Amino acid sequence: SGFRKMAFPSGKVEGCMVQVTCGTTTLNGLWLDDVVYCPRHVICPNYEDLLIRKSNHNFLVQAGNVQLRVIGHSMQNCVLKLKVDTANPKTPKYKFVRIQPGQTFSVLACYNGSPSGVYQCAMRPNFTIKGSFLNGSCGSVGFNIDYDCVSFCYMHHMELPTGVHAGTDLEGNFYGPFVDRQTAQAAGTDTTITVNVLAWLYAAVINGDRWFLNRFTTTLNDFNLVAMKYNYEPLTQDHVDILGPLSAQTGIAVLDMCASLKELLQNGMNGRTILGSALLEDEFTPFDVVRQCSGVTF
Amino acid sequence: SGFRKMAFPSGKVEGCMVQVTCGTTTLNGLWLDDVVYCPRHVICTSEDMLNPNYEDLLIRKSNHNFLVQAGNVQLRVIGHSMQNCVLKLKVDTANPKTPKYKFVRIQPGQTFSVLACYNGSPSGVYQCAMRPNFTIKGSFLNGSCGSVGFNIDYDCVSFCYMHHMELPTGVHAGTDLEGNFYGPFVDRQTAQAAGTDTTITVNVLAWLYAAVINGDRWFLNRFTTTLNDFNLVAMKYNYEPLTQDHVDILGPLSAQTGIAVLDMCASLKELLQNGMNGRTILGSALLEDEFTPFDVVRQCSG
Ligand SMILES: COC(=O)NC[C@@]1(C(=O)Nc2cncc3ccccc23)CCOc2ccc(Cl)cc21
Ligand SMILES: [Cl-]
Repeated sequence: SGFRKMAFPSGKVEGCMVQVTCGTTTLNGLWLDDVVYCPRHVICPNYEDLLIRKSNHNFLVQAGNVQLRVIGHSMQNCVLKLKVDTANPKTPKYKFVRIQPGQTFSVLACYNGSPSGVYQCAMRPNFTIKGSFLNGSCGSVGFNIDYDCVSFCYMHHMELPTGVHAGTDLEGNFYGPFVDRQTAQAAGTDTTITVNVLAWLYAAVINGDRWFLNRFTTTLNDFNLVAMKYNYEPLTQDHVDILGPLSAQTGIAVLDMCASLKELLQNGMNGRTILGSALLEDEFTPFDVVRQCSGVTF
Repeated sequence: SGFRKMAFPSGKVEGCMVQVTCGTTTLNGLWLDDVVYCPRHVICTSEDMLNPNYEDLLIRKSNHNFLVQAGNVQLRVIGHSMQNCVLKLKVDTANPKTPKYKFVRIQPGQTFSVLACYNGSPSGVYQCAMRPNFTIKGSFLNGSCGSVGFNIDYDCVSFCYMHHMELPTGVHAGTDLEGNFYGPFVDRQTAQAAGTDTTITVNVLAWLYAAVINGDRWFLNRFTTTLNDFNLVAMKYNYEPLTQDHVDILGPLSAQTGIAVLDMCASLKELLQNGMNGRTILGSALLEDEFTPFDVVRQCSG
């Protein structure tokens, strides 16, 4: 029993964190095989003009108490790739994956190439992450683990004026309409990840929290008319299919659980909580719920 | 900016997780130097958990009865001893991944990271607190026994908890790494119940200062309070008494924000009275009590 916001074990990623310094800027890098990946703003904007003026020895790369020698450099979108002479012996099995809004991942927050904390978070529908970052956290990475393969999905680049964060995938493509430049940027209006709230309601049922259940059902269209009114993302037939296993395990049809969600949105919780929370949690996917309520290991 | 429930990076602990099997029971062990630490109930069977005599069950065991697996490698057990509710298996190989470590016993209200494991394999990491009733609100399934709680100060891992059991309310009970249980619990399946739980007041105050540091002041008021009047009010909402030690511990956060501890206490009294009125504090509609004053300073400053 119990339901916590759980992150993946960070060990395979800790063995890849390095410190990258260029001039007066110090941030974090990801050392995989013989390449160090980091935000291109470390050179700071005409990046392939600021970069032309740089030589290999301008980039100081530190892996623990060891200096790595930079033997090459190239830019891919908003990521700088520093070719180093030494392949990382702790390089895990890995892939670079681009995630969709609503998908969750673990973040290993780092300062000076040293990991300080690990937390779980979700890519918001407005493409920002509600992270916990300070100056020097740039280059910190987001990831998932499947069996023994680390899927790198995020690299931190900046904080927006509302305190939320913006970054890229590991190929340097930003999530959202953001640019790596000090300019007037703002996160768009955010919405609640409906499929994730439903998954968390199934996790509550599995944990013996059933007060919100009711005898009612609803249509997908009727539910989306209500959900669009409460700034909730539309629920697609794909989400309904993804929730199938949890529906079969608990005996509560997905549209049966949607009628619970509609009543919670129109009437509130009335002094009651669900899994120790007075708000509807949207940062657990259906897969996160199945993984935690079955104990999958890595 | 931002305030998350943050766990310590688990890598230094992952490299210590092993699988311990004795008979038909399989659970997790912590391999540090040439010793594997695990719950002593790994020697118990079906009609054993009500009233086990661990000294009697252990005297019948030989070193080769304990199967220890580190990854795809079998470790050879060359000795065994019991220290309180922990079994210590001496092995023939020192763990080359042994980090710098200490065994520390924590007090209620202290937080720590848990690396949840099954079959010596880590599955997840989460942050939690030792409740005032000495239980932890963890996320554990059957086979997670032997999973550990820890903190990391610079490069030293402080092991503070080992998981042993789930109580009937879904909460968890365990020991420190010397096998002394936290709370009035025993490693027996006899009828046991967690005492009435309370809110960790010093932690709620620390989290209110974290909200001020991140720019939120909506909950402050022009009032102050005496420590005694605050405690008379706090007890009525099932909050732990706030001691002078707690007031001294909050000193740095009070100095940083310019809000005296007893002024913040007056604001907490008002929140308890009014509720949040559709608002949140740091993305939460409930008062958070699983961040210590030390966690707040670490996450907001470094
Ligand atoms: C050989 O005996 C065991 O292995 N006993 C484990 C056991 C226990 O609580 N295991 C579990 C621990 N944590 C989460 C759990 C989630 C669901 C189910 C079991 C869980 C079994 C039940 O009663 C006792 C009594 C005392 C003690 Cl110290 C341990 C236990
Ligand atoms: Cl302590």
